[PDB]
Amino acid sequence: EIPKPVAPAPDILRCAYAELVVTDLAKSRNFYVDVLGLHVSYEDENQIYLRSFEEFIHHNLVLTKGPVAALKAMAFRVRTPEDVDKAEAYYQELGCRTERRKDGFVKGIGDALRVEDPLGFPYEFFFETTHVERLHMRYDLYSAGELVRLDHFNQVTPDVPRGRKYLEDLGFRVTEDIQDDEGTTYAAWMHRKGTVHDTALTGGNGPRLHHVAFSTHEKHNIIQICDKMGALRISDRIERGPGRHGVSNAFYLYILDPDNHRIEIYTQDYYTGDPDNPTITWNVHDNQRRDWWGNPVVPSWYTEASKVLDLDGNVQEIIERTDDSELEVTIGADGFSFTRAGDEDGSYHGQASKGFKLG
Amino acid sequence: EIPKPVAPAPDILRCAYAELVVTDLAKSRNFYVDVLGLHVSYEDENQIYLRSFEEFIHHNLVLTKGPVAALKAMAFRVRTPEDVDKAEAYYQELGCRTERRKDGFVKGIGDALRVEDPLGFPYEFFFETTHVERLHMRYDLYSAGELVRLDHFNQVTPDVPRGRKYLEDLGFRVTEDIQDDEGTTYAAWMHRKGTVHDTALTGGNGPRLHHVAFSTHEKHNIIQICDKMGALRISDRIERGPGRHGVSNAFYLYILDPDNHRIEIYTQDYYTGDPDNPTITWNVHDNQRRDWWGNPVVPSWYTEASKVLDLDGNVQEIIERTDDSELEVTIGADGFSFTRAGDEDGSYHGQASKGFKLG
Amino acid sequence: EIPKPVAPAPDILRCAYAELVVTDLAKSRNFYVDVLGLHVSYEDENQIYLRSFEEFIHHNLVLTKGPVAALKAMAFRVRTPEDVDKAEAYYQELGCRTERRKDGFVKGIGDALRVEDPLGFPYEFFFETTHVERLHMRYDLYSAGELVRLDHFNQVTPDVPRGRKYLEDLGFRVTEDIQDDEGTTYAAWMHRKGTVHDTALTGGNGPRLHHVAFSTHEKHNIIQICDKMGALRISDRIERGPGRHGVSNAFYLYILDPDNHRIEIYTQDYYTGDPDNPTITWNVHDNQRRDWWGNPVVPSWYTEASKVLDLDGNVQEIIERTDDSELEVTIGADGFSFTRAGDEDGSYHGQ
Amino acid sequence: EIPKPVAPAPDILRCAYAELVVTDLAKSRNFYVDVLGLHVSYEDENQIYLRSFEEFIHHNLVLTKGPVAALKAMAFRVRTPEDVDKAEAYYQELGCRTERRKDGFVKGIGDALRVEDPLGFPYEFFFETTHVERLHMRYDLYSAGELVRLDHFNQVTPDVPRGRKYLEDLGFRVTEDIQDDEGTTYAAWMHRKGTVHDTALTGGNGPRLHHVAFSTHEKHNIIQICDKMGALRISDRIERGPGRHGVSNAFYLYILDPDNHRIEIYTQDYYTGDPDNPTITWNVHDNQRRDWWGNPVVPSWYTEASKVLDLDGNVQEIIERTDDSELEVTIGADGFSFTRAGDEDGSYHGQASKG
Ligand SMILES: O=[N+]([O-])c1ccc(O)c(O)c1
Ligand SMILES: O=[N+]([O-])c1ccc(O)c(O)c1
Ligand SMILES: O=[N+]([O-])c1ccc(O)c(O)c1
Ligand SMILES: [Ca+2]
Ligand SMILES: [Cl-]
Ligand SMILES: [Co+2]
Ligand SMILES: [Co+2]
Ligand SMILES: [Co+2]
Ligand SMILES: [Co+2]
Repeated sequence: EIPKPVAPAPDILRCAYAELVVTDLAKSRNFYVDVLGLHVSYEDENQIYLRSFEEFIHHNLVLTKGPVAALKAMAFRVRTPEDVDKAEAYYQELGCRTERRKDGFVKGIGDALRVEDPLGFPYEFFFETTHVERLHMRYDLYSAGELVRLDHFNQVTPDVPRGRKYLEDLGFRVTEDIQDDEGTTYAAWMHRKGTVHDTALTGGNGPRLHHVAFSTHEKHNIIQICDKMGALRISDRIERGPGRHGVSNAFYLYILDPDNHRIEIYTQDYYTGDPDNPTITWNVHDNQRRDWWGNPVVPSWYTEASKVLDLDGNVQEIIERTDDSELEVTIGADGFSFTRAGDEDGSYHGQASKGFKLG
Repeated sequence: EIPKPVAPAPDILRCAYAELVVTDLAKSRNFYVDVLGLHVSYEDENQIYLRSFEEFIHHNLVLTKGPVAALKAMAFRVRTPEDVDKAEAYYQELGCRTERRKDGFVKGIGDALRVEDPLGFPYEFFFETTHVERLHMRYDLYSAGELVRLDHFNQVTPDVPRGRKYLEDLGFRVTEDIQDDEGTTYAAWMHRKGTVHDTALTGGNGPRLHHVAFSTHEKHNIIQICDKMGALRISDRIERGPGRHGVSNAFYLYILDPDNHRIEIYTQDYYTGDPDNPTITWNVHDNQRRDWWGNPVVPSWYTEASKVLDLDGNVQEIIERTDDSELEVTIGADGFSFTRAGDEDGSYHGQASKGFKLG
Repeated sequence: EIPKPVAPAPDILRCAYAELVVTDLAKSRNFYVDVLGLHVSYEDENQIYLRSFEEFIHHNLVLTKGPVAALKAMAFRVRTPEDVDKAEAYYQELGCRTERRKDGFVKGIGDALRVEDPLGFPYEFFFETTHVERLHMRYDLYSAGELVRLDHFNQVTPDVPRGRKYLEDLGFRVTEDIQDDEGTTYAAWMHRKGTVHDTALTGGNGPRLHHVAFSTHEKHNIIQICDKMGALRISDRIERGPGRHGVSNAFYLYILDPDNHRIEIYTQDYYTGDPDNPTITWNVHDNQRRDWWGNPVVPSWYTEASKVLDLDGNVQEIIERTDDSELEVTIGADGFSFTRAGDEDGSYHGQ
Repeated sequence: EIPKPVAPAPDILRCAYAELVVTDLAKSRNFYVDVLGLHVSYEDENQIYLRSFEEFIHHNLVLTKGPVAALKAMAFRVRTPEDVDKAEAYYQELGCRTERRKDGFVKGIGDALRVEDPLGFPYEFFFETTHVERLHMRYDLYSAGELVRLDHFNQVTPDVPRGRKYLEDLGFRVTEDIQDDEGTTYAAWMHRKGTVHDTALTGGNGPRLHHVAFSTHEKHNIIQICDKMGALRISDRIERGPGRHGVSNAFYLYILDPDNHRIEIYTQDYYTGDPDNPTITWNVHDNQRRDWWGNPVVPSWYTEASKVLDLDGNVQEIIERTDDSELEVTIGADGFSFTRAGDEDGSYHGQASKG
């Protein structure tokens, strides 16, 4: 029911940056710069512009001081200047609100288009950006937990197939998904850049931003972030992990910033650039689908997510999911999951894996 | 309570091997050889003799077929032939039942003394052992999850201070422990070889064997064990982890063998060989003491452990712990844990960390 | 001076496989399967088809028994079936010899075009391929040295600018190169898939195949290959490395198969998918350009490379490079390199 | 030739610290703290006291400003205060010069004995030391190249068998050595703490200090040290490696400090604490003995080493080795090495491996 426009989709390269509204800029800076080691491209009393170790565009993360913590924009780089025009025509044909600024919404971005998309998310499309020193060989700066790239976003939306169809028309290709035997979709992952995803849809009340993910080189870099958070006595901000994902096969960690924005650290997924890249569908009851080692998924992972803003900076109203809840069908009192399909040994009924119930 | 003998203690080098009784030898072989990659020194219809990658003594693990799965012996190597005589005299003075076999209890061990120690555990002391090819540079054999050394044992016993004093008199030095502000010791770690430990006491009903631990070279090796267990669809046999320990600072994983004997994989603890090595005491309510990252300790970790045998091969009767339960005081109904001492934020009252409760 | 065809270029996805002729198939199998741990997709008495851990197409490497060890085909996957037609029209316009087999040249590949390209290299273009089990989560099979993807080829050719322009016309984008102040190009790296390269041109006598490269997940996997080669007492087959590259920033190792085909093991280069990806030019005298740690490049790495075959299976005649030699200008008797530009300390002259 | 004293040997725990005389304290600080990330226990205008990540004794390295760069002391910790007395009586009986100071020679060490040992090296034995914060869990400080422990020293000495017998009587156990088929010993490694070594003897003109070695947790930490040195454009201070050793099986790297004092970064050797630990002897012509991957050993690694000082602070005179030279027999003009014993293929005649 989101129609395919007659207008051609913009050619999207990759996820490029997020703008997050934060309430205390100094506390946020401590987290992203001092704890996580991201590199400052620009900062003032109002905003902090941050990039990963291997980035050459101006930034991967913009922290903007504001009254209500929320996602303000998730930005995708398009292939040419003309693709911004294509994005504008595309979303206008969808009847979405758009705003076009020839000199950008944030520093280091040129001609850019922001839109309130059909799922209620603030997307940005841009080509022009200020190139900065690519720090990829600055091993004099390299931290034991170095974040090397922006990898993806993850969005919470009530109707996954509706959103997926819309993203496929935009050019994103589905790589993996989670479904049940009676036709409910719980989550889908989709890419432009040849990794498992650039964005992903997680079934839930929405629009909300589930997380932004950065990559490391190696698994030990993710271990170090955990170790460093323990040393800083902020282990309570480690939400979930570390682990190996089923979907994507990446090694992962989820942590929470000072405003509870969720950040994933992620490494070593696989190549998806071929157009007949085999899709993988997982059963929602498979306890190795999210954590391959069977570790239980914390309920906050399923329930909590950041607000998103519309183009005036007001919070988007949330619409409730009516399809089945992943939490409820897997780890709730009526849930279940299995280690081996069909085997009662290693299956969990009315609780999570490993001997825990919901707190 | 356990008196210091007048007889000199044996000079103990290190933990050397454990003999575990298993119910199905083939299934147990599949676990230790095919899944974990231990190296077969000898086997027959009744026993499998296994060693780690860097070992030169005959074995680190003996699997013995029997009717009831149990620990049959935890074995420590002593410095000289004469230390076996010292051991016999020492335990005889302690009023303990002992058995001496000039040609060993298991193949590849010579003159050996087994004892029913004052905590009810079957200890063996030996010097003589058949040397085998040390595989430390056999990289043609090296597995992605290679177990390189035997590291320690961990024993469940109801009265930790009683056992701790006895082990200190035997020459083990306590490196770390867990206590509360009311005089209760929950656990202690003690060594001879200059690592955090060779054995350890965990407060609980006993005597029972909590685990046997093997080490890997690096953290990624432990990750690979998890990943392989996922691939073999036996993730339900991963009990707890992987993680970073608070006590010991080691990276760790706990898995369960076919008879539910617990095995820990462990790496990168610190040097303790100096006689005034600083002893570290953690508070039992510190939520970073067991898992540095704050991840909850599954209840089975506190409640489940292996039976131990007496010298006749009969199961030792279990004596109930009357001191406070670590489980109860941290994750139980009236339990409490903190992330930062004296901060309510990041504390847990009557449940586990990260959003979980006891199943 | 290779003219751009008016015919549209095929849309190339990536490097996909190489077909190497080997003289002793069993010896070759020992190296690629037992030492290196590649996964068998098919074998018989004449060929072995091998793939890396994360591959879903039929193979990344075909070993074919033949009388003379050589590269028989370096194969690139194209985006659609129609791109094979585009490739045929493109190379035909270039005046190249071509051969189309609607049922493929090797097993597991369908409609395929092979060509003797303008640099004398046997290129293949195909879309159709038999999908196989993607082993990316088969950690029960995973080796301590596991090879997880095919990453790139490297080609020895006498005139780098000439080849570079030809590959740019084909849609490859240069990511890094090596030049001097006099204006000589010694090497160039170029990509389609968004890594530092899918192929690369090394200045030298050619056409010859310098190496085929596979990636690992982590640096320790490369270390393990070395360690295993020591344990197998074949450390003499370790040619160069392990190291960190300057160009590409990748951790690397070069080893030699039983017919002296050079295999690179490679990991952790960077993303190049943006069309304005900044191009990095290194000076040929910078001693950190090839090995970032300043370790010397053994002369064999510059002088040795594999023969390539024409479409009849005969060895391609070789053309001598007339441009300056990177070996000669860096480690030859009149060569030099520096650690810090302009500093005699940490410089090497004739050495 | 060096007699075994009647007096009991001291019970030596491990190598504990080295005192290095350096010429420019600021440059040495930049290397050891800024490049390598060692932790400052104490510093003033004359000395920098440094320790590794997991250490609790006051320091593993003392950098002392002086006119001539050299080893001033290689220190071993002993098990009890009474073992310093035992050390003293032992070295007096050996006829060695000794000097004992109840309040130590450097800050952070108490009662200490220093000796000019029978091979001409300045050994210190102590028990008493000031405990400091053990940083083993301070992951807020942890560097990508973090040095976690002091592992060993390596000493250059002309007659290895002579030295080996002496260290053995002192309680060190030989774990590995290098010999040839003609009765010559080229190197030996020996331990107290249950690793491959606490010190080692390399055949060569001496006494000289070959290197001091620090451990990392993992192989990637050593790789990061190389990468950082490249980024700082000081790759010319990487001498050798990184590699896998044959002897010891450890992953390694050799780098040079501003006074050319050689530092090794080392990780993942094996447990040697059993008294019948099997000794491993390598042939000197085995090209996998030093670098398991057969990478060539640069001649500077065999020829260059640091001066050592006597108890008065003067440089020890160097005695020339007359036994065969490892450099000459493996990579010199008449040198030879093999990959596979008895196989001509993969052997090197009169030159180093790998072209
Ligand atoms: O398996 N899932 O839990 C996944 C897989 C990949 C992701 O990036 C993620 O956020 C969740
Ligand atoms: O730095 N060069 O020596 C390089 C860089 C990347 C490569 O894949 C290579 O084969 C050589
Ligand atoms: O094998 N050798 O070259 C070795 C082995 C261990 C060492 O610590 C060393 O400095 C050299
Ligand atoms: Ca209390
Ligand atoms: Cl624990
Ligand atoms: Co994600
Ligand atoms: Co343990
Ligand atoms: Co290459
Ligand atoms: Co050394």
